[PDB]
Amino acid sequence: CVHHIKRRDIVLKWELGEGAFGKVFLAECHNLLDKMLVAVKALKESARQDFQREAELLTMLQHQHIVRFFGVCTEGRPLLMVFEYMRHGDLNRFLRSHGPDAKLLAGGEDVAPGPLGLGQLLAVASQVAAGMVYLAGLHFVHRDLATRNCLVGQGLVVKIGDFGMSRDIYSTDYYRVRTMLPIRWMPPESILYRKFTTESDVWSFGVVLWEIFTYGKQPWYQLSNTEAIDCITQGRELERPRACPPEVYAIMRGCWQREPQQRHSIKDVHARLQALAQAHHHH
Ligand SMILES: O=C(O)c1cc2c(-c3cccc4ccccc34)nccc2n1Cc1noc(-c2ccccc2)n1
Ligand SMILES: [Cl-]
Repeated sequence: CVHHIKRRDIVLKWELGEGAFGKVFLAECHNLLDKMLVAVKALKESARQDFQREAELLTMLQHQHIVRFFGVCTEGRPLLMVFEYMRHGDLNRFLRSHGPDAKLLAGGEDVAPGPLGLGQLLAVASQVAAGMVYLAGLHFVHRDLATRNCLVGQGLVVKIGDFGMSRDIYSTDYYRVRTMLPIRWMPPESILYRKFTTESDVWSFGVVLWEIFTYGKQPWYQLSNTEAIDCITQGRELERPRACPPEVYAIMRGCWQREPQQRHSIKDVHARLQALAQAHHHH
């Protein structure tokens, strides 16, 4: 069911990054019905089994807020996976680039440098929630939802992926125990017993909300991985960000209920973020 692309149509431009399993390139692609920019993942490695499984999954996950997969290229080696190109890169760097120090960090020609406002922060939040509502419905558990696993494209379009580049670029966001876990986004049951569910993803979503309203700060930045593990298991909650309205904090607190069945459903979270976004559109 996977779509196939001819290797002659893929025109490599430059390596964007390197994951453990592959290399990512910025490329030019002809006929995706004509010089369209794409993100091509080239497989390093048996693994031909994993490549097929992933390609079939990516072929099935099609949504407005899920990074677009356009197909594979089995004609030769390396094996290629073609995805849409999102100009603004990962959402953590984007938030960091459009925060309190945006004027200092901006290039001469950059358009209206300055922090993103409430409406924008809410527009990003609502779109991430929408992509998570889709996954929940398909009984799909992300496991690594964080701003680094989100992409931004022109016109503040925000989409969810799961990147191997994110594990490299943001290696500090993972803890070894070899399985690298994103402990700072995980609820206690996941840290304690590796219990990943839609309810652990809604917890991660609350942590993602905190990242949006702190403009990219690391959850528990003041703490070491072991101090963060004990804070999370003890039941400590992330302090309200200064840029965070109280009602948005109530949403986070909904996502962080100690018991997984007590946590707010992603649909309710989405409906509320959309309601707030809608109430600030003209003001
Ligand atoms: O390292 C990778 O695996 C990778 C990087 C990609 C980028 C990227 C481009 C420019 C700058 C970046 C900086 C930070 C992170 C990402 C980028 N853009 C697109 C795809 C990218 N992939 C392949 C991929 N692996 O899983 C997915 C995927 C998609 C849809 C649903 C679920 C999962 N896509
Ligand atoms: Cl509050």
